[PDB]
Amino acid sequence: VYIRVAEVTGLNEVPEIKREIYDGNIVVADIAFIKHDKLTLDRVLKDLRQLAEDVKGDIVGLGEDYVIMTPTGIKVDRNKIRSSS
Amino acid sequence: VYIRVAEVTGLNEVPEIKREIYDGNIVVADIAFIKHDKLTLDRVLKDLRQLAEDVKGDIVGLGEDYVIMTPTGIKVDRNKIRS
Repeated sequence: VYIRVAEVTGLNEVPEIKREIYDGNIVVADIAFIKHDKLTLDRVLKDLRQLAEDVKGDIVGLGEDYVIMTPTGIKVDRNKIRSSS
Repeated sequence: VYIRVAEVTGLNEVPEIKREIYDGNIVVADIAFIKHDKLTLDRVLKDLRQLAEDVKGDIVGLGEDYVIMTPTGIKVDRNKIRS
């Protein structure tokens, strides 16, 4: 397993993200660039959500600008680590 | 293996980050809180870099606000997926 970072600027990064997930790797995708091209953003996120369903993987937003995508059998624990105090 | 996000406000989240890494889990740490308090940042980073070395995991910046930390056996491929 490795983690790879994607700089998502349009629909042309989706096929390589799919390939990494199918390879059992984790992708953290930067969507900052297309946050204001909502049509393009919606299509990408539709594709990446369908991918997660197709592989029984997970997909979780990370702040405003990133999405974390995991392959089969790797989940995101949604309870954050916070101050012990 | 799972991934867990950490909200790193100070020195008090480092013990739990270490526990997750030792356990074989991945941590994505949001360091935006302490990014501009460079002494605190260097203390936290020294601790997390030492942990990465110790377990032969990895640690790499994700843009400005985040650090991705990986356990033994898991690397971060620094070549990005780009157009």
